[PDB]
Amino acid sequence: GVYTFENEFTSEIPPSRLFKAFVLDADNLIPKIAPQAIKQAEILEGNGGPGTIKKITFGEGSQYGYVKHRIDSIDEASYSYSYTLIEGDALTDTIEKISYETKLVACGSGSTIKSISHYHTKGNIEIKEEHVKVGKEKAHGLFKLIESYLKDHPDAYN
Repeated sequence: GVYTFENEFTSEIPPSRLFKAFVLDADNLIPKIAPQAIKQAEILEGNGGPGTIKKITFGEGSQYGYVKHRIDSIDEASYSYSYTLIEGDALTDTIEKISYETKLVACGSGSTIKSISHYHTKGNIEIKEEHVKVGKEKAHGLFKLIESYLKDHPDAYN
């Protein structure tokens, strides 16, 4: 009952930088470089692995106030990250849940990151493109900030 789409992007940054930069410090990396994209975010429980719950806070005087992001599992061995949006303007009012999984792999130019998008709709309801486009475009925008950061600051969490 979900639309899964596989996407990927190449980078000149080893999988090890992006890796720590998108799961360990991402919540210290995203706001640093991406003040325009995301306002801020901090973990409530865990460090960014399975059993971890993340809470993101958007602009005060904005449409979005608060949202709960739940993490599913990280395999540092593979540098994989899977999480799921439980509630918030993330699921509007007609959505059940939205899951996103991304794995970083080293490529001949650096590392090609594969980002999976899954929009789990309910009943006959359906997730629009413009909906996942704005949410994903932002999410991608953050990884965009961080990407630049490691190539300029690969010293993250190391």
